[PDB]
Amino acid sequence: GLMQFTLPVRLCKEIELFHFDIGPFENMWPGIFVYMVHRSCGTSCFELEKLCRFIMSVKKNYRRVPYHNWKHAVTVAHCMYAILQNNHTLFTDLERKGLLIACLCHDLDHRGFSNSYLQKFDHPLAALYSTSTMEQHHFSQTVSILQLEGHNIFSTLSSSEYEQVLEIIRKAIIATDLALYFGNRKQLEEMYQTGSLNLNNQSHRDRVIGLMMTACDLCSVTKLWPVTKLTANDIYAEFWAEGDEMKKLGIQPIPMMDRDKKDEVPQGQLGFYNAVAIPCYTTLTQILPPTEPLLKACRDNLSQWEKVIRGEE
Ligand SMILES: Cn1ncc(C(=O)N2CCC2)c1C(=O)Nc1ccn2nc(N3CCOCC3)nc2c1
Ligand SMILES: [Mg+2]
Ligand SMILES: [Zn+2]
Repeated sequence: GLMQFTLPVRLCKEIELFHFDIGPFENMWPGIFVYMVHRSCGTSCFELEKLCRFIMSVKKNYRRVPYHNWKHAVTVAHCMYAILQNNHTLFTDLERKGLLIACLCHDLDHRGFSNSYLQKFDHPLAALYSTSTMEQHHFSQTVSILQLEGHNIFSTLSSSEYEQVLEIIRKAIIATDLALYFGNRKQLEEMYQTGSLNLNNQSHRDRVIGLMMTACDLCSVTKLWPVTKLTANDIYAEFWAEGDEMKKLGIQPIPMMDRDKKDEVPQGQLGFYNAVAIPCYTTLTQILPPTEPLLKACRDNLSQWEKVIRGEE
């Protein structure tokens, strides 16, 4: 109960900032996560014995893929931590519990392949879940780990609080399906402008949490340029592997997945920042003003991709 996690001074300071990189020392990521749960949620939000066993089972269930890996899980949880800490009063105790765990679990057992590749391959998961295929898998995997003897970090919730947090986690994980983000942000955009946005309305709260999950999921575009640039390599390592596998099914990959279009990457990043990233952080900043630093970091990185195209780097 009196056992706090403590970080070194540079991490103690930088972990509070949106652009923090969790670093290359894997053995520190669990401790970083528990630190964030303790400060965001409380030191008695979870039984430390059960949390530690939950964290290590989650880690074991992420795979050795270039991008959709354990580092990504913890990276996405830290962006949620920074959103939650900069918005103290807006979120319930259950939401602060549920959302960090959602973020840690949101890509559980990812194979490095898109929902489209599973469908075209005709993978079993594509028969079990017709839409948001991997995301329904990720929630399934989260429930299974929670049901391992000794892994129920939620045991000392009431019956209804337990059903509520699992529903928060399910919606949060489904919402990381980028196919659903476009419609979600347009709805939130209309509501905010016409003034109908209402945070006591549960269906509105759900939408807001959806956007937060997208914002945390894409947070590589909100880091310092060298982190953004080097993460993009990991993203394309998966994309181009999927493109190879499409060619093996005798399907031409979309340009995103085609290693033969390395040359156009800087222009592909522009479209992604303009069509997805900037709109996401803009609407998030309008709803939660203290998340402005994410939008400013994203615009800085947009400007860096513009410099690469103009040959300046
Ligand atoms: C940075 N970041 N973070 C998350 C994702 C992402 O989409 N998700 C889905 C799972 C992670 C990306 C990303 O890079 N997206 C994209 C999206 C479209 N395009 N289109 C090209 N190009 C077309 C022309 O030819 C060159 C490539 N690159 C990209 C890169
Ligand atoms: Mg995902
Ligand atoms: Zn993800």
